[PDB]
Amino acid sequence: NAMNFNKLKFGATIGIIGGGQLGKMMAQSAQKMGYKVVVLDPSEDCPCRYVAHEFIQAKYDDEKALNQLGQKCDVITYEFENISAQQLKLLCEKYNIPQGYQAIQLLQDRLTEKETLKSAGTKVVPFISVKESTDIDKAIETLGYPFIVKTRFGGYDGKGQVLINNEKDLQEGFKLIETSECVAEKYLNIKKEVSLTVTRGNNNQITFFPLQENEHRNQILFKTIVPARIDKTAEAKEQVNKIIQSIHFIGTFTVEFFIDSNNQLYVNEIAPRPHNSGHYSIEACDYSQFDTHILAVTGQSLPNSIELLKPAVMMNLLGKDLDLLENEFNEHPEWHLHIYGKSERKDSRKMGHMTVLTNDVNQTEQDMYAKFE
Amino acid sequence: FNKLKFGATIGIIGGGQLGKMMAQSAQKMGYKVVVLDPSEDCPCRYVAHEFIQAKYDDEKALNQLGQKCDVITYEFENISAQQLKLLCEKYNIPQGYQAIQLLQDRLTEKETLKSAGTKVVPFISVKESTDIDKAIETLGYPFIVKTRFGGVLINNEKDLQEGFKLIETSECVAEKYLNIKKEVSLTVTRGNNNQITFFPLQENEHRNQILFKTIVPARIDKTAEAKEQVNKIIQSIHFIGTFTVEFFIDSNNQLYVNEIAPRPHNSGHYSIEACDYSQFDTHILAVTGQSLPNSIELLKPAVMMNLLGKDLDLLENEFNEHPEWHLHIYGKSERKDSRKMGHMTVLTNDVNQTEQDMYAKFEGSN
Ligand SMILES: Nc1ncnc2c1ncn2[C@@H]1O[C@H](COP(=O)(O)OP(=O)(O)O)[C@@H](O)[C@H]1O
Ligand SMILES: Nc1ncnc2c1ncn2[C@@H]1O[C@H](COP(=O)(O)OP(=O)(O)O)[C@@H](O)[C@H]1O
Ligand SMILES: [Mg+2]
Ligand SMILES: [Mg+2]
Repeated sequence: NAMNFNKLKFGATIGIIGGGQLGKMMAQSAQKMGYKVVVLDPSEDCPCRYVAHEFIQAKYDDEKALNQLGQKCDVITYEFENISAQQLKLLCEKYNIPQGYQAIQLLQDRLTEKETLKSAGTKVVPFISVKESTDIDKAIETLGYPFIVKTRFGGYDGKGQVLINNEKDLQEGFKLIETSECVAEKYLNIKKEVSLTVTRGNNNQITFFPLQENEHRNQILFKTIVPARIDKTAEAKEQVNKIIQSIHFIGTFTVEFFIDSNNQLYVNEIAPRPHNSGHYSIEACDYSQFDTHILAVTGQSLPNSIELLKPAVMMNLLGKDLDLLENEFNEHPEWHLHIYGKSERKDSRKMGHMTVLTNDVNQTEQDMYAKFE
Repeated sequence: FNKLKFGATIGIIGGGQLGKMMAQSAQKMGYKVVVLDPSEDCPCRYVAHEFIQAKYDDEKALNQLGQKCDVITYEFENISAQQLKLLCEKYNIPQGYQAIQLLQDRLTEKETLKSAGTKVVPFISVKESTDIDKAIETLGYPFIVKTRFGGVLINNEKDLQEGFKLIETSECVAEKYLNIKKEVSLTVTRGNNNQITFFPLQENEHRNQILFKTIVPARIDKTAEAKEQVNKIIQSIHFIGTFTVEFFIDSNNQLYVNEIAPRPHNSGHYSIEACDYSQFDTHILAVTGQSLPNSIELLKPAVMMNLLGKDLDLLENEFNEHPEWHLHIYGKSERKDSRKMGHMTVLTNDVNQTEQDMYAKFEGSN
């Protein structure tokens, strides 16, 4: 893992593994700054396809295609934790990927993620591994009711989790563990969730975006408010500083946190990428999480601080939100609508987002509650 | 007037940096983009769903663009008035032809600006050799003689011959040479239903006739007067989308309309980082029939510098050290000393200090 790495000048080519909306927004920043973009994704309808100079259609495990990507690019970054750590290690060894493979390897798997966090001395939710039927006996013992079982590999947006309140829930849990190795952790009484988006670049440079406050609905990110209405910035940074001694990050990554009914901070999970809770920074900050991602990865200097120019309330737009709202869009320029361009609408698929700049966050928050039902 | 929803297709005539920045907003907002341009190296090419490579006069390519698109816009004055008129009548082109047509002819520009009641620089037509006489009577020294079509100072007697030489086969328009204290521009967007939204007044400095520096907020208080002029212009000339009016302020503080661009303009690029909406975001809204915001907010003051080829030659090796320059590099492959290759927008809480830093920084390139 190089502390110092290639400084790439405009005109160089950036490779992106993954063409979802995160890749798309990375590629829009990259093209604005004068970098060329090659993007790799299995789907020919991927949102990033028409903001790339070149599109390589292939699966994320496809070694020939990943090598072709490396042959075309001066730096390679990734948009989602999809890829196998083993494939990515091979690629880091042959091409320029300052992000390395450690972040991905370790954060792919919930157990390894939890272990690392505890071992870095961060405040983690008490946790235990459960791959078998009997290991749940240990979880009832070692954590107590309530507690929650999560798949350790597949999970995104609330999927692959079973909340276990009483023993009349164990039935639904066994049904998940019989199909996938899992982890269990205490179910907390959470009053707020926050996250801290960060960028790390050349020669140990680091920058922090404003702390963001996150409400979920059906375990999917629903609403992000910035600045977070609870003061946890300093404690959040302390945890990041611990995390950074144990896992190599370059470019943007995001740490999600829980705060107790008793105002206690725990690290929940880390995304080694730009993150849904950072999208607001496009309109609200003097740099977005994608701008700094490109700066970092191409080995440029990072700004020392990020300014929030105006506070903001960002709403995700799932397919069902479009069903409800799309006919109102045209009368609401203050929604700053982002529509990713995905061709197949589904009720829970993230189809876009909206960012409402506001001087009165609490009011705007009300406005949005009424709007989303 | 077609109100278009995300998933509709927007055609852009011209694929330079202006069309590129339109396409990026369009794609951000979920519109598809088709771009037409004669160069395969055009900067807009790889932010478009489709690319049509053709001259702006190629009637069949234009028809192909029309057939593929739900609305068409132009990024620049690249197409002829009569040809655009035909296109406007067959396809959905909200910007119309009226503004383009008027502007390809300095005398009718001048005369309809005068008809409209705006403060235009006093001018006269110089058709014949005998007319310069009529000019030196009404305007006097100094005045300047410009070609009526397409697109030559006269201080005294000695420049007279050089001017008689242009009037000789090439009909002209003559105008007072003012002593210019400041230049400013007002970028505006006009949408469906008479909605009109103003960007912060911009103060512009040119060097060698190319835009050099734009400062916002303009350091001369002419907002209200500039707005009054735009409101008058809007009565005689049809705009939809973003357009820009450039003004002169003379040494006695008199405001004059200089020229109009019926499209996003170089002096508005700072709005990408400095305002809540950019001039490209509001152009896409206007053109697709969406509501416009009622005001544009300046979130932080900005000094924007153009990056010509000679400025890249000077400065490119220090870009890495200055994230606070917010570099845009258009991606044109052939660098030329005077060609616009990019720009930089410096957000700042002290424009005067930043302006001095920029003068020092750009000094080695002129
Ligand atoms: N231990 C817990 N206690 C209380 N709520 C939790 C806990 N773990 C998860 N949740 C709720 O579920 C949401 C999603 O959990 P997470 O592990 O981040 O899943 P994913 O990776 O799929 O987003 C969290 O934002 C939180 O609101
Ligand atoms: N009356 C005038 N007094 C002084 N300069 C003038 C006058 N009229 C035109 N000019 C010159 O011509 C230029 C305006 O036309 P042009 O450069 O084509 O448009 P733009 O304002 O976009 O640069 C100015 O740079 C100015 O030097
Ligand atoms: Mg989560
Ligand atoms: Mg000028």
